[PDB]
Parts: sequence; C-alpha cells; structure tokens
Amino acid sequence: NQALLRILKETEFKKIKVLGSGAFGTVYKGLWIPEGEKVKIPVAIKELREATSKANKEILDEAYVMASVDNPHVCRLLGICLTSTVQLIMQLMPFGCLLDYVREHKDNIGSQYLLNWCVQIAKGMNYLEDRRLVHRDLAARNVLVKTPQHVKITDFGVPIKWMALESILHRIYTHQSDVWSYGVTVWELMTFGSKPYDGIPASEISSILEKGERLPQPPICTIDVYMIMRKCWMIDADSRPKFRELIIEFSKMARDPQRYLVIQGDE
Ligand SMILES: *CCC(=O)Nc1cc(-c2c[nH]c3ncnc(Nc4ccc(CN5C(=O)c6ccccc6C5=O)cc4)c23)ccc1OCCO
Repeated sequence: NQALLRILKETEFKKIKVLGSGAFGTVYKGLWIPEGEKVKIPVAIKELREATSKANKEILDEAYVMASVDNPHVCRLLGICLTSTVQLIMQLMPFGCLLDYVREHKDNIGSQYLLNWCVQIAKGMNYLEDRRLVHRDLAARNVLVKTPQHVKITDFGVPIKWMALESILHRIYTHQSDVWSYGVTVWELMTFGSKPYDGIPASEISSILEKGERLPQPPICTIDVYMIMRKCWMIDADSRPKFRELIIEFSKMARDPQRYLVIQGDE
C-alpha cells in the first residue's frame, strides 16, 4: 500500500534535540504531530545532506519500500518530507545504537542477552533477504535498541572492515556478502564493541583477508560460536551460512547460553 508511507507536511513534525550527526546527515529526536489527530508521537528525524542533483518520484519509490517492511527486527519508514532536503521519520529507538549500548553496558551484559541479539539480527536480515533487499552496511552501529531485548536493523535503502572480500575487490554485493558483515557484527557484540582490525588502514584489509587471517576469537566465545563467525568469512560466498541457518543455530545456543559463552564470572 502507498497508504503505508505518510508524506508529512513541515508543520507535522518538530526537531527538538540532536541524536547524532555525520557526513550523511543529522538525526534529531522530535515529535510527529499529525494533523487532525490529538497525539504527539516521539520520533527520530534524519535530515540527509542537500544534494546538488534523484527525482522525487524515484525517491518516493524507494521510500515506499522502506515503509513496506513488516518485521519486528527491521526499522520501518513512517513518513517522509521532501523539501530542499530528504527527511526520513521513524519511531524513536530510545536506547540508541547497539554498538554504543554494548560499550556502555559491557560489565552488565550477560550471555543470554548477547545470543538473543544475534538471533534478532539474523531474523531481520532473513526478512530483508526474503524481500530481496541487500543491506550493504550491516554493523553494530546500524542496529538500534528499542528496548534492551528488542533490536532492529536500520541504515539501508565505504565500510571496508565489514565488507566481504568480493565486495572490496569486485563491488559485488549479495545476501551472502551481508552474511560476512553479520559475522563482523557478531564479533563486535562478543567483544563488547571492540573495533575490528583496530588501527589498520582500510587499504591493508584485503591483504589480511587474502593471507587467510581473520578477526580473532573473542575470549567469551566457545569454539562453536567462533566457528559460526569464521564460516561467515569464507572466501566462497556460497559456503557461508544462510541467515535462515543462523537463526536456527543462534536460537539453539540461546536455549543454553552458558554452554556457548563463558563470560566474566562464569565457572
Ligand atoms: C552507533 C552510533 C549511532 O548510530 N548513534 C546515533 C543514534 C541515533 C538514534 C538514536 N535513537 C534513534 N532512534 C531512531 N533512529 C535513530 N537513528 C536513525 C538512523 C537512520 C534513520 C534513517 N532511516 C529510516 O528512517 C529508516 C526507515 C526504515 C529503514 C531504514 C531507515 C533508515 O535508515 C533515521 C534515524 C536513532 C541517531 C544518530 C546517531 O549517530 C549517527 C552518527 O553516528
């Protein structure tokens, strides 16, 4: 349905505070105040940087897809405002991005939380695959925390250190290159937000991968968890797991979390 996407008037939303900013734009915490309603809805508003040159119809075409996603672990576009800039409106995710959440809360994050996040991210990615949507930038920074045990993928619709080798070398992006990025994302979570290949120039990463080197086993990970991660980083894209398999395997591990992760204080 085109009814799934609200075209917002400028009076219908208000930017109140800054949530974050970067080269691509600024995200604000604000309020959606729909006309003819009696409510004020907390939202996040991303204002993209103004472009010197796509056409409004093509933008709306893409926005409709983002408004059509229907899965508890993928963000949905609630509204759009087209002016000199593109502004994207979606529900506020009050706990912020998962990367910063895990860094801030590391001393209080247990194994069942970690494995549940892995399940949820795999479910959202499997949904994108069912919709034939390749993400291209999955990373812990692009998972948002609605509540501590409800997360959602965002930032879809160059991150060399998350990229599959065939994306770096040949600009090939597929669901299987997203699986590589998923493995790096899991590595970020299991290290409580460490930086992959910290301090290594982006242009050196392909030679690391070519030589057969990979991100190291996080101390908390048992062999079965690290083996899943390593399988996501096979050179042969079709030898990597599928997201539907990752759901099954991490769901199994989340049923016995102390078997699969050994966290600070475990015996
Ligand atoms: C990890 C560092 C970080 O990202 N910080 C950071 C957090 C936020 C942030 C905090 N709470 C938020 N709630 C909701 N949304 C955002 N951010 C956000 C991201 C993307 C978009 C644009 N957008 C959509 O609207 C949409 C809809 C469907 C599918 C995909 C998308 C989509 O990508 C809007 C809002 C929250 C904001 C900014 C932050 O810092 C950024 C620079 O590090």
